[PDB]
Amino acid sequence: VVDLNNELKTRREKLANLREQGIAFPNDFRRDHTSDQLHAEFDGKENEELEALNIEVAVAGRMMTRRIMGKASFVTLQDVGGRIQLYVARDDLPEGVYNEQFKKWDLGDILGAKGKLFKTKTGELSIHCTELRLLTKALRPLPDQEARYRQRYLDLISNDESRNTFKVRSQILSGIRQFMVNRGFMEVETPMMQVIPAARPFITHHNALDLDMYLRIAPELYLKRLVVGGFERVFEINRNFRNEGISVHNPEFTMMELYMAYADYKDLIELTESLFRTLAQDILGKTEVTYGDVTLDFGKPFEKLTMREAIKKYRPETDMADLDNFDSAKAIAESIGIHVEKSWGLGRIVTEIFEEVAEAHLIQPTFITEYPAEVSPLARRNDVNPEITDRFEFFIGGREIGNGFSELNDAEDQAQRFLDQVYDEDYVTALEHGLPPTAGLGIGIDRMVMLFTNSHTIRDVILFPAMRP
Amino acid sequence: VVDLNNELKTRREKLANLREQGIAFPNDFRRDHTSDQLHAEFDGKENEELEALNIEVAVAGRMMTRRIMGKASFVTLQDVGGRIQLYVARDDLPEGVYNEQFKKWDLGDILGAKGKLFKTKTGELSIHCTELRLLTKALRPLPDQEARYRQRYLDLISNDESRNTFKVRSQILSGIRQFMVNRGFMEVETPMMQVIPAARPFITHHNALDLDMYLRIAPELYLKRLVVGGFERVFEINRNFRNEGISVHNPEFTMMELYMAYADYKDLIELTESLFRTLAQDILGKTEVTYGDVTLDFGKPFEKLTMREAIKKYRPETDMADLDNFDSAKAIAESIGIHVEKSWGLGRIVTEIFEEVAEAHLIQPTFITEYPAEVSPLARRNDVNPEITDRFEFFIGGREIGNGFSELNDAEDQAQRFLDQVYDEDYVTALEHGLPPTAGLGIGIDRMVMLFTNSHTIRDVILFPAMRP
Repeated sequence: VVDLNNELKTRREKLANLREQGIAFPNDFRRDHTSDQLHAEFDGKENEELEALNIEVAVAGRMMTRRIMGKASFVTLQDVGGRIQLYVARDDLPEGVYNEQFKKWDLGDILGAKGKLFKTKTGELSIHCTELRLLTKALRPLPDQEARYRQRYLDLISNDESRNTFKVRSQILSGIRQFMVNRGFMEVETPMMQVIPAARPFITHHNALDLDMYLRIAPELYLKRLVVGGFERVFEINRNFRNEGISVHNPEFTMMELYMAYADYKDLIELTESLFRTLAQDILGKTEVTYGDVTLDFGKPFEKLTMREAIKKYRPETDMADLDNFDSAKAIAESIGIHVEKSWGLGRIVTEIFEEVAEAHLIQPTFITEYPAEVSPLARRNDVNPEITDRFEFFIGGREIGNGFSELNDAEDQAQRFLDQVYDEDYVTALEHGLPPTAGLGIGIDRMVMLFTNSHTIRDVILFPAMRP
Repeated sequence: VVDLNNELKTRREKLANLREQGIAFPNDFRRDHTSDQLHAEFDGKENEELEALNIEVAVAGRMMTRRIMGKASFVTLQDVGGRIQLYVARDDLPEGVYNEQFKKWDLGDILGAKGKLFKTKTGELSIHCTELRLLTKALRPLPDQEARYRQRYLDLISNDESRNTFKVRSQILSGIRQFMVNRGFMEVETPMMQVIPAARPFITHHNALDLDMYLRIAPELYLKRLVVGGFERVFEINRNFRNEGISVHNPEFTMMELYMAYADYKDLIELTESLFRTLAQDILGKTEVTYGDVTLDFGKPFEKLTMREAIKKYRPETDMADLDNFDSAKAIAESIGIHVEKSWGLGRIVTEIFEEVAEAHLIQPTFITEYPAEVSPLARRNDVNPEITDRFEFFIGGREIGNGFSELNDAEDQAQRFLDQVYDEDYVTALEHGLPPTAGLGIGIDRMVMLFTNSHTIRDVILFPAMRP
């Protein structure tokens, strides 16, 4: 509506005026109370004690609602911790400000107010203002559902949903850090640019060294070098980059890899559990957490299932014996509607079948273990049965939330596998110097946040998701 | 020496053997004590109580020193928390392991040992081993001063200096986080890739959006959008990228920008103080900290000086009146050996003079304030005297450690300045929606770490500095 176009005319003019009058953008006002502080400490006292205590306060915020009742007014201010009602009254206020100023201010303006606190007829706490003034002139007025992403600030002003999501995103991160730190872990910062990296790479170039670098897709190898070097309990929460498309998938998401010496994946499985269950318990309180059509329960121990067990559980009609023989597995793959490429060996047919049949039903928090060697990266072969490897994938809401291994510290085998998929020479060399047996944890922070704040898209948890120009 | 080349022959063979015998890389051994734990809880008990308490322990680590006294041996193991002595004795140990195994292991091998703890003749705590075994075979032997950077793991194994530096680097970071969090701050994660950025840019390309992105040199603008949006106290400790050369200057260093609404640079100056003084106090204990030829004192309040004051203090012969007039300042610049380029106006000549004359002598922790408008970025002009701006630079050891402003929240002025140095349209738009008066803090984490661990080069504080290929 062209309504807003006049708003730009008026407000822009009002400011050219403020420049004539004084400092247009004063930075000298200092508050001392935020809505929530006031609420949590005064919300339960009737007028009486307020009248006695005579507690005067100072607040600052943005002007959301203004009800001009002639010579008295009710304005509601919004700061970082919520909303507080202000009683603006011409005679209690300095002379000439209520009419020649307050009334010429707009909604959206950043104001400061000092006065005695009380409560009105309808029951809301308010501040009888003996002082009130404009701090910043809002040149523009207050605010598909993608604009909510293009100008997150506008979003954070409007939606309490978002401001709560993000406020909690932080609460979670610092939560993870301290939980790990309690268990003798040390966070570390490794390179973001490597010279050697299954995903696409953000390739860049260094000027003063004419050498093409890569944005990390994971800090796995650098972290293990630290274990070799002796830091036996380290982790790193930070950005990883995957050069693909933005699936409302984000080009740069936050991951947490952590490593622990003298332990195996099972020990991480148990750590992962206690992590999710302590964060939900301290940050959200309820052990069951509503998430869309479903309710997630971190109260009861997570489900533990091998990939073999999973397939049988969700495709009950599978005569398992068929999976132990290539041809019967090929036919079990096809009859479920699976395009069996020529290269695929028993291990991939089966894992693929798991993906089709049971991955999506893993709604409750669940660990799937024993993945075939084939479909495995630098996966540590199981001693008793080398057909499978010592790794687990963590699942919540049908999504991959976690990862975990018993790290392959067998240099010669590692090396063979690098050449296998074609190679960090220095890594192998590091292994050759000796990496203690170690377990590695992998966690997608973003998805964990979604499953804790109820968000149902990654964009709802990244303050500035990449937008298509 | 070709000595090491045989080591590769022997050790590599020994392993081909271990494969014949069993699991070459067992991941089933579990310890339960680390050197330091043992030390800090047993270092002060004479043999007697050990003999009574009969405390049995389990440790794992790397084999540093082995003294083979025929049928008894003294091995010193190195884990994450230090060194513990082990008493390996053939008869107390299982049959056939002391001779057919222990003696065939090399230094550098990762071992596990279980036994009762005691103390020897020379006074060191030790573990009489009833169990001992090889966990990982060190295929390669134990370790200019740049190799210390090329294979940091080797470095961390050898130098206790480094292992202490880094252990503390962490201690500092988490220290900063909690200090800020105590003062109602919320950490946040903003983009690493922007479409628009005085330094050189790491330019990359996105595939699925044929648009060239830039690695951030600072998250300033994204952080302020959050203040506009209402997060009035936020900060972000993370990587920034400057595409220049690696001056033993690192292509990717860690920075901390934080913003606080309803406050000015002076409030940050005081925050910066309490930050450095509380971290040094809790993390290092001593309020004075030795650093090279000099002793840094965080005990006595930092020095506060304007750029004007600084110049007079270190170039006492400057008749200040000369700086208030271009020509006398041009001549004062030249006679100090300064190449006055044709574009330079009074403001830059002077600031430049400060750089030459007094920056390097700022050894004790010092704040320099009131920088000319000219040499200033999007700097908020001072109301009383607009010739200067409301910003400060923090200095320690002659280095720029900090930064601080009273943020320019004047959209029209901001915009003028973007076009001035040529421009984020959306930023200005954000400002137009209203940014409360706010103060911004800038800190180079790496340098702060150097000045806390005694390190004298950035490479000494970055686990994997960029190396020239």
